[PDB]
Amino acid sequence: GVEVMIALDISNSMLAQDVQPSRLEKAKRLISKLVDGMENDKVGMIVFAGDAFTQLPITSDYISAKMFLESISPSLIKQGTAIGAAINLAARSFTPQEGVGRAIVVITDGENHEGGAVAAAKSSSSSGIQVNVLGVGLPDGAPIPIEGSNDFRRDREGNVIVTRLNEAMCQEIAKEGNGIYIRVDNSNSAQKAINQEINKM
Ligand SMILES: [Ca+2]
Repeated sequence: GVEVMIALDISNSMLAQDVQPSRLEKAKRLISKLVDGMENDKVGMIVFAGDAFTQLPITSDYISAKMFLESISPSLIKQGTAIGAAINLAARSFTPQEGVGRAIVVITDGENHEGGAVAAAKSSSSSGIQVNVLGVGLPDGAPIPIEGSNDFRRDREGNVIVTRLNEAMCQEIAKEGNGIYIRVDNSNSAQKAINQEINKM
């Protein structure tokens, strides 16, 4: 068995709907598939935007993990995007259990704002903790819809924000984390590939 810490981006850009039904909802279904495909592993979950928090400590209760997905609330996280902080928190969140594989799975559009994500991945992998990245979204660009509104999120100048999958950043994080990068399209297929990479730990 391997210990797997999910780090899920719940920042505002994840509400973009360039992938159906949104980046966040696609990510939630991927996590659900991922845990339903576990047998011997343990799983935990961190959510992050401007800061990172552990919702679910590492556990054998896969079903509990699925339940946390239903209550995810981007309305209730500091705003922003802090992948490095999430990796750092994840790296310190595994059990001391002797000789067990440890893997971090970051799920994000990679629109990182802060620096240090690559350095965090390097630190993690140096210590033996693999960092994988599942990129959700498209590189083209989509706006961010506001629930109960016909409008989209705007910047300080009043223009519509366009958010894009930052593939280069996600790929570099996975590389330095000794892990894999997958651009998520078929969530069931992405799930198999990540389980396949994890099952070498
Ligand atoms: Ca973001």
